[PDB]
Amino acid sequence: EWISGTYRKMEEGPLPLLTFATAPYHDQKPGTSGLRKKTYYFEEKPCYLENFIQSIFFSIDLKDRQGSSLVVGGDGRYFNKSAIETIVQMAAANGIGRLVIGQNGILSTPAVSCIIRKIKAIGGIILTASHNPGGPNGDFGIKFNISNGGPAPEAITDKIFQISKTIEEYAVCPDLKVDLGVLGKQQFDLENKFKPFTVEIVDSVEAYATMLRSIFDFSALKELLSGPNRLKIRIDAMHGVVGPYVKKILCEELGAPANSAVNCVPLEDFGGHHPDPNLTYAADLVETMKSGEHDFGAAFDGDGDRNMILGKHGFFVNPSDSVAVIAANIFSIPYFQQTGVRGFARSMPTSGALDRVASATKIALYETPTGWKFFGNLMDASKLSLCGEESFGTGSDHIREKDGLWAVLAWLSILATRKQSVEDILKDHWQKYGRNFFTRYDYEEVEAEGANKMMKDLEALMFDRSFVGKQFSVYTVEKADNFEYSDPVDGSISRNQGLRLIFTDGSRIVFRLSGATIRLYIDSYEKDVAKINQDPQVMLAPLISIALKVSQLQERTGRTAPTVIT
Ligand SMILES: O=P(O)(O)OC[C@H]1O[C@H](O)[C@H](O)[C@@H](O)[C@@H]1O
Ligand SMILES: [Zn+2]
Repeated sequence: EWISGTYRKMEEGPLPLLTFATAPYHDQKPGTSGLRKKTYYFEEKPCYLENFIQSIFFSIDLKDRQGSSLVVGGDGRYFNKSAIETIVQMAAANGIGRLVIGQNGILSTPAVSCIIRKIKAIGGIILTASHNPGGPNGDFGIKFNISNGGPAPEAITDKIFQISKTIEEYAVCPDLKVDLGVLGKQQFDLENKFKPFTVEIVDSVEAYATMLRSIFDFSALKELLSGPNRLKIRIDAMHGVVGPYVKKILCEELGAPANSAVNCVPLEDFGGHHPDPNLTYAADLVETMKSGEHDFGAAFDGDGDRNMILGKHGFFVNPSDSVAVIAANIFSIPYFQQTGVRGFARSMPTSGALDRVASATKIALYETPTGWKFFGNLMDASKLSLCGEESFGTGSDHIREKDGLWAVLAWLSILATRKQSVEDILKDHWQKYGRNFFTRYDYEEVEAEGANKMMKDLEALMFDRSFVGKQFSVYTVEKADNFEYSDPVDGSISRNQGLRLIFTDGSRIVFRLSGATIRLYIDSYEKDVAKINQDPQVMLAPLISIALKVSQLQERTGRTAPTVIT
């Protein structure tokens, strides 16, 4: 009862804010996707969570921290609610004015970016480990986003690591109890303070759904998905965070039947499976697609910034192609009608399918390294409209994070506009722009020094001029290098971003490391319409054999088959 909680709050009196001593850890360096460790790091190690959170607060200036608003939310994995409560008490003791938290701690990463930008927050804390499994024996992470809605840049994370390495005390309001399940405002009387502390529990879906309603034509979506002659879709949230979004948006508001969603209840362990959308970890989805009923399938990851796009009977549209089709039919979306195409971008290991659409029009295309920093740098400079990564990433400049459900609704808008099947659209695209046959082999969790030695010896073997011009079977080595990127907005230089083997026919073999994990990307272009409709595994097989033979991956890793194939 709300009245009982109010009376309790009144009788307890003001809540003291207290300083507690702590000892610093040494591995709290937040990388590209924040700080991710095993769950027991945050659940069992003393003050680990408090140390990192307090470091995040200290990385914010005091004038930026006093009275400001901070968004807090996560993907609903195990231990998220407890950590969120700790964040609420610490934030109460650290001068934060207001915390906007999604109901029950549920808030997808794109929803966090959107809310941050909407309410003019100083930033947000996202409790997610992305596609990594959850549970007491799973993983756990913390991302910090700044006032532009995007991930904190390297300077902020550097300050967080440096602060966390020497921190000796933190502040907390240990008697603050907050109910995450009831929407509305909860205020707390703080001791020795005159303003109360505010916690606003908002609907996890409302603001994000309003944003998408502004992005797309929900009338066309409604006519496409809700009719008796509806387009049969099957959306697999993988027990992740997009489930509630899938129902409130696709099912309720747009009229798709409730049978269209599956694995759409957020589970604290993601139902035992890895919340990673690909052909391996989402095999159940692709095998129900193999049956016959549905024309469109899609899968999401843990925090909702990734998507897998499937056609009828299991037809697979690889992400490198997905972003290119979206770019080729980009004006089927009202948002880009209002916006215009400011630029295209893709990560280097992503196939050059988008490049063909960029060159067909006259739109600048930026080949960035793996990561968000470069995409956000281009977006803030009004030079990037649509971007995509082979790691099942697709997004626009509407927010400062990638967005899986947004990409799905974009594919539904393109299907509604073109009135064709997914496979037919992909075939027409291949016949218009040529096909970029693409594959990626994931060799997960190998011995570290063996992989590093493979990359060093392979690198030295590549840099020799005895390598350039050698004919492999037939292909001819044109260039081999270690990818370097010069950022066109802040002059930053990123080196060692992937070993590249570019051939004279435009094909590429790329090696990268994510410990550790070996990632092998193969991209070969075909312009003849007679050859663009063959099994890519069969078309790329010579280049795969060249990659394994030149790298000697088997003889140094002992692996005879990749863990995942894309
Ligand atoms: O291959 P990795 O180093 O593990 O990075 C793979 C992916 O990690 C994150 O999800 C980033 O948001 C992506 O930009 C990146 O493609
Ligand atoms: Zn993710």
